[PDB]
Amino acid sequence: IVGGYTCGANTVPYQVSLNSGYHFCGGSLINSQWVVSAAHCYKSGIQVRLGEDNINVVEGNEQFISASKSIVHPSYNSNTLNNDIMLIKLKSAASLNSRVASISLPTSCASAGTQCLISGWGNTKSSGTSYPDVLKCLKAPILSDSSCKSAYPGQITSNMFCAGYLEGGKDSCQGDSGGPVVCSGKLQGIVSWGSGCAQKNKPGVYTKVCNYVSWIKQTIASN
Ligand SMILES: *C(=O)c1ccc(NC(=N)N)cc1
Ligand SMILES: [Ca+2]
Repeated sequence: IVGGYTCGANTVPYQVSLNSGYHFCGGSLINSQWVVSAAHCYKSGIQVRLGEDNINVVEGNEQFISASKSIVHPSYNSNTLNNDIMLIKLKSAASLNSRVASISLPTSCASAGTQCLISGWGNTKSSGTSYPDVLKCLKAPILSDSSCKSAYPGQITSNMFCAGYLEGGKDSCQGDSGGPVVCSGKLQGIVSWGSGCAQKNKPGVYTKVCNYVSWIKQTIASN
């Protein structure tokens, strides 16, 4: 997160850390056994870490559950990042509590101007490298499709939306990818890509979650 604030331990209970010997992407707990993340976070050997604040210290409240399968969306395209969505099945169910909870899927897409919360343990530096220990947060509005497109001509599909600030100085960045964009309580976006981090006129681009509700439900119901 570039330009965000420390969230406060356990205040974003659906936030997960994808780990393979170090934190590499986030995700969101959408139920006791399934996490949604980005298809580009895919790798084998993933341990899902729930209930984390400081990712370098065991402080209590943590649940380390391995991934039992990851399902990249079948039309995910790595050159464009269209369909940049993946579902992870946990090997056992998580203990949901006040520090580990799931986030609702949307029933409709969010409109421009909606304010959302992006969270992640990604880089905090726009020009440079600085990973945080604790979770960072950033409030950011969904931008109009007009503006999203005029910033990334020819690269925005109908499965993406831009959110953030055109001025620069506030955006998601490397290591935030996979994590959530929550709006009025629902999961509307997945941290997917952008040009640089926090650069003016180059907002963050997000997987459009509402277009995937039926796929998720169907996929989960048969796995
Ligand atoms: C994911 O790690 C990721 C997503 C988005 C960006 N760029 C911007 N938000 N500008 C970087 C890395
Ligand atoms: Ca920890």
